[PDB]
Amino acid sequence: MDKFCNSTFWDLSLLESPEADLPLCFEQTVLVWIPLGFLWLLAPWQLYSVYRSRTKRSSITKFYLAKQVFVVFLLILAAIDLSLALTEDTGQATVPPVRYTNPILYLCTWLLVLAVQHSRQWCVRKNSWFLSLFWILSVLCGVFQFQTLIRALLKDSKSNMAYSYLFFVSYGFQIVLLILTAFSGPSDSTQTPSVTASFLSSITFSWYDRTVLKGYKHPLTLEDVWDIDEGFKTRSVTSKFEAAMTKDLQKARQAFQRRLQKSQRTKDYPKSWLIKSLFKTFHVVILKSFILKLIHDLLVFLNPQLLKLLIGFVKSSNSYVWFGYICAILMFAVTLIQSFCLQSYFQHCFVLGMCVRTTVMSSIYKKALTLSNLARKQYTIGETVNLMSVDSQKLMDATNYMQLVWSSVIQITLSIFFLWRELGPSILAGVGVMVLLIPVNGVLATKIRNIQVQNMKNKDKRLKIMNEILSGIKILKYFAWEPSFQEQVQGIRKKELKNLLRFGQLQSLLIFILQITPILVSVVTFSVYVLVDSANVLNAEKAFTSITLFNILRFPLSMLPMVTSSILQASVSVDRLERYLGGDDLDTSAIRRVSNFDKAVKFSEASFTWDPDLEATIQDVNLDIKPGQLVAVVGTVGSGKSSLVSAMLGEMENVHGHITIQGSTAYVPQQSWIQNGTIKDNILFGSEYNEKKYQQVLKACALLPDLEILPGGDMAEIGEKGINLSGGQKQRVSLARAAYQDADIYILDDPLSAVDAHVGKHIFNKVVGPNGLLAGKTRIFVTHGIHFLPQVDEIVVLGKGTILEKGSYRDLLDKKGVFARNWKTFMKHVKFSIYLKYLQAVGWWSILFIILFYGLNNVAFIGSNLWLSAWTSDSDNLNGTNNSSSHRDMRIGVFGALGLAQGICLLISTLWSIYACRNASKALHGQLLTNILRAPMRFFDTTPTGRIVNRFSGDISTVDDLLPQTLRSWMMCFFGIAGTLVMICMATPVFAIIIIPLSILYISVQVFYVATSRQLRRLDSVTKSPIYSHFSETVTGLPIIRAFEHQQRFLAWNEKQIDINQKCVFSWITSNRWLAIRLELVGNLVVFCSALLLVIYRKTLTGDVVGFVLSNALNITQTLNWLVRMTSEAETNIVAVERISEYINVENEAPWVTDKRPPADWPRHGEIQFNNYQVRYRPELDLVLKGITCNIKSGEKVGVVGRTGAGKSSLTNCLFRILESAGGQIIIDGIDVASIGLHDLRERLTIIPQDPILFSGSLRMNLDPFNKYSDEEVWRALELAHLRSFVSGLQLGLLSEVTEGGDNLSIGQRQLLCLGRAVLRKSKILVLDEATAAVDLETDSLIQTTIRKEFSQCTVITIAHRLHTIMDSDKIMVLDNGKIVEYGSPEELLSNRGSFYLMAKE
Ligand SMILES: CC(C)CCC[C@@H](C)[C@H]1CC[C@H]2[C@@H]3CC=C4C[C@@H](OC(=O)CCC(=O)O)CC[C@]4(C)[C@H]3CC[C@]12C
Ligand SMILES: CCCN(CCC)S(=O)(=O)c1ccc(C(=O)O)cc1
Ligand SMILES: CCCN(CCC)S(=O)(=O)c1ccc(C(=O)O)cc1
Repeated sequence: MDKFCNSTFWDLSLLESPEADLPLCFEQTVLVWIPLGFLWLLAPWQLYSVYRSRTKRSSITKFYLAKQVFVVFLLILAAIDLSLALTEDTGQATVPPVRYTNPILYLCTWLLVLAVQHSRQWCVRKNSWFLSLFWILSVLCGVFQFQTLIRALLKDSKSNMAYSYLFFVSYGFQIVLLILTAFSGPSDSTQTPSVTASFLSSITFSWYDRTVLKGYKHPLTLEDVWDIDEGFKTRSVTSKFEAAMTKDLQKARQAFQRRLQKSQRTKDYPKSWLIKSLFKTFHVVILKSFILKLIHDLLVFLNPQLLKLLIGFVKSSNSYVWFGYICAILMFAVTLIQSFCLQSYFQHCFVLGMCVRTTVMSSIYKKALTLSNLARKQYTIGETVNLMSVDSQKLMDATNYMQLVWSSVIQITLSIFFLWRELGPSILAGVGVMVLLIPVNGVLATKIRNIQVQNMKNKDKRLKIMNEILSGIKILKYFAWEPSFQEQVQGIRKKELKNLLRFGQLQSLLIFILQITPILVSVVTFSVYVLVDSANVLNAEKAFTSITLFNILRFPLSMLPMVTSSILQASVSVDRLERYLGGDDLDTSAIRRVSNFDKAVKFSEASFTWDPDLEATIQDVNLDIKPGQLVAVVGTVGSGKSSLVSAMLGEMENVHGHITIQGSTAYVPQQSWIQNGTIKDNILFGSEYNEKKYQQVLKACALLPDLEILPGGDMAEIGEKGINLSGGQKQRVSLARAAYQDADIYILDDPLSAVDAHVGKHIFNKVVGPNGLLAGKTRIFVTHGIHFLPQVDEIVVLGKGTILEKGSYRDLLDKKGVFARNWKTFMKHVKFSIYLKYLQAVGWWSILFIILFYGLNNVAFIGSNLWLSAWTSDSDNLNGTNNSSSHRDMRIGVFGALGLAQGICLLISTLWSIYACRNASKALHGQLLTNILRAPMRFFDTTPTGRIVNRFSGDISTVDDLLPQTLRSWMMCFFGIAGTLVMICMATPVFAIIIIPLSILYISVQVFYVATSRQLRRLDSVTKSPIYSHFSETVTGLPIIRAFEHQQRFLAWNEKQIDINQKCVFSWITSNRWLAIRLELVGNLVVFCSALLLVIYRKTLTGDVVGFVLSNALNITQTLNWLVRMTSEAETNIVAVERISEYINVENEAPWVTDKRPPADWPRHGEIQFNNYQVRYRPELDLVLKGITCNIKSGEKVGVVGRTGAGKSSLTNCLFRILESAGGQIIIDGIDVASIGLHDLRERLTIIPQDPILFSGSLRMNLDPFNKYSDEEVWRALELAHLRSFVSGLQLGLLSEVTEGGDNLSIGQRQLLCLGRAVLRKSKILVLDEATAAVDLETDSLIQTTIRKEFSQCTVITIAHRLHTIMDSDKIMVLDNGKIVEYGSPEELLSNRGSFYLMAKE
């Protein structure tokens, strides 16, 4: 052990000296076999694994050649070393055996290295963990020999120069080899760099650099985010989940069947298989993350020990200089290793969470396409979309939290043990305090969650009322109702503000508890430890290692209740998900899709039922249809024709009797379903584009005139936003899609509901007629009209869920029996300006005082640490300072006082912040709501309603929820950083200089991160939204998809969308880890520079200063990273204030009241005069009304029907001053609208909208929200509207609840209510507007009679497009191209040489 080197093996005497150097024998002994030992103990395994499983990949690039060249240079160097050693035999007496046995080992090990490097070419990771770790170990274990040789040669020791020079060259080449191994290999551009990067890069996430640079120069486009590897793509993980889930689902299903049969001898579903299956399918990543976290946790408790060693070294005045530096270097190395481990664990955990969300969403979709009818009925579209949107996120969060709920326990236990070893059994006081603080955290978390749910509900109701307000802003501005509809939502917002303030107070309390736990624990533990006994003393090692352990334990202590609460929530979410997935699949035994048969349709005594709990809807049926034969099944309402079609599709359950169907089928229902996108893609429906067939199906249907009518043309847009296509157009496009799909059989279910006579007849003749495009294709038609009955070739009559007889129209006219009576019954007819705006909303005094009080908190904290330093120092002297109860009591009291001052200052800061942010949100929403209203109608016409609704929902929610927390967190992080830096610089002022470059470095990283992160965030928001929406689109129209047999196409599309979102979210996760590695390196650099400065100045500052400098420099590693992430979040969610301020500054119309007031009756019950008028719908675009002048007398029923131009509809808009009059004005009995107010004039003028809309709520304020009319007057008003009967049958009174939809307040009721409102307005000027011919004639007759009998004395306008109801007008006005050429009564109009206008009487 010593004879083989001819030198001293171990000698601690050299170490125990100011200039210490390790013995050369041990140095060439152990520091040489350690890297070679690591290499030779694993090289066979790596070589075998690579050579056994390998492809034919092989290339020779610059890197492979360079690494091989340098390794053979190492080979040559070891060879010449051996040559020199053997030659020196005659130089000396007997060379030591080491001098000539090391070169042989180096030769063999470099041959092994050459083989390893060559073998790596087969694999895909060129520089894997083995080689990089070997190089790192070699460099680290050789730096000792390098320094020893250089130190020996330094002191003029001219001995064996050649060997030293050769070792220097070999070490330099090893350094360059490690440098090369760090670099990522050249890329094949067929895989994402995450899988082809070198081990050091994959550890340090430097392979992301390119993307970040790509984000800084130009905005990131969805094509610039690298794809994910095939491991995480939704198809692969979903297949793995299904494989590992089928067995568990079968076991749970059999157990559920056994339980049900035992109970019987709906709330029970096969459960407790989702968690088992997910764990079984992800156990590998679960284990990798668990081991990585365990290593990091065992590695996080080395920093306090190193700090204790450093304090002990500085305290001793005879300590060796060569120490201390070793402690600082070790602290840097441990922090680096721990940061690498932690970030890799985070990447593993987050990617596992994202994969869990992917597999759950994809399994949801795959189940939605085969769910049985009953299970589909048990849910709803909104609820199921919410399930996929929310429960999957809950499961992802639970996955992220499960790997941490155990690491927190390990960290707490180890930290408790180490605190015990430091401070004796007196840490139980700290244990008690910080355990009593845990149920408080749990309770606060639960209360916060409940208040958040209540806030969500209130925000939903506010969104609903806001959307209703914005949809019908037209009539709202017409009737001058803005103050009332503003006050209602103002009250709702006040209630939401109260709830939000409560939530903010609870969050502030929770964060105050988290921030004050370490201070309270420190005070209590130190006080109890000193007071419990006089023997034990508090020195700088115990106190500051204990503070470091308290800081280590603060987070996992406060992250237990949150994780627990989230786990108990995900429990219910998992139960819901596995209740959905466990529902049985739909049955296909009855409906057999036989490949080849006769007539393609056979009803083998089928008996289908909507619900087994009820009587069979249809039973004992028998019908066969020849191929190519049109069948028009008809019957009474509710007979079961729609039920018959559903049974044909197989969307219903049956008791007995199978149905045999052959060939492909197409189907169109009465309720047409339209996907999001283009009309073209709707028509193709995933089939190949064919211009000929496309043109044919446009010609066959009525779509070309509609397409030319459409604004966007063939592409245009439809769905979601769309253009609000009419029902007839939807039916037409669905019929066209069915025709294009060219199936063998067609199932038409009332596709001509909102279709006129001639157009529907043409469509039938050209599509489903004898000469239609589907002559060779059989069709089963459901119809209600009689025009198409003569064209049927096989008509079946359906009654009470049972067919009666078959036949054709010839049978109809021949039998004169059942068919005759049936037919007879049938036809009977950013920049700082935005931050300034938000802060000004907050209030400058409030932010000034918040900043001042947080600064006072940090000053108190620095004072507390200085006092602890002095308290620990007083033990070293022991020259009368101690051994007195007064001194110890004063120390304890002042320490407690400083802790209390810090606590109350921080609490005052946070409470003031909460109140200021609440006030700011209130003011911002008030301003935005006030200014959106009273805005001119042009702004509403241009901007879509969805845009303003999103501005009121999402941006206001951001401003009220995520902006205060982000700004407070930024201030917290920044003042933590400033306190720590000004407390490190208080000991060694030289450190101030190192702030100059470090900050610059930090700044650089931040900039790059921001310039990418924003974009990634945006990309996520752009791609997450479609998935959910598509799910709705594929779950509302499930019968259509099942009929067309296009299931796999929809499944593939959903998988594609999931992958497109997955790549964005994965790139975001990696960007977070990239920034975290960089900034944890910056914080670690801060702690290492501080430790080096403390060691250098060890002869000036005592050990207590080292303790309180390092114990806080160790806490800065994460604060920098979180400061940058909070800066990025503040930049991301400040755009809400930007948009709100953009919408506040919108233009406003004429003011409410312009000083001058009208008399008691502004209309003066008299005439009106139109002077020279020059008015356009929007300014300087195109004048509409030009060169018109007229005078309408009192009580005149003046009607105007000009032409098809917009000039017909302009007058009303010009009568309420909605359109500003550029030329002339309007005189009404000497009263000019120009020189008078606006809202007062609109309030006392009436108008019937052409498209009236309803306001949600009651019926009293939907009629008169101002409540300025007595209930008797309102009742009389409905009495002339004869709506008294409807409300009397409904909830009696004026305050009956009303809502949208046809359930309540049907179209006739709506028209009656509008007429009543108009007649009770009681203004002498009446303006009408009619645009729809679908209104019932009785309603028109009654409103005309009541107008003529009540409003005859009042002037009326009657803007009516129809001609058959205007001859009764007293006067008729005609306006052409914006000009009037005639004036007089209808008799005078027809007196002009005979029908000179409105000639067309039909
Ligand atoms: C992305 C989601 C998970 C939001 C995460 C919130 C964190 C980014 C915020 C919330 C609480 C903040 C922490 C709360 C307390 C502090 C104490 C601070 O150290 C001190 O100030 C000493 C204690 C004292 O001053 O009394 C270091 C920053 C830190 C960890 C803050 C860093 C940023 C945190 C973790
Ligand atoms: C929602 C997860 C909660 N966590 C558990 C992770 C295993 S977490 O520890 O608090 C954390 C850490 C780091 C980041 C980040 O870098 O964005 C986010 C969250
Ligand atoms: C949400 C905050 C996340 N951080 C805490 C900052 C105070 S963190 O630095 O990223 C971190 C650190 C350590 C552990 C662990 O030990 O499990 C987890 C997360």
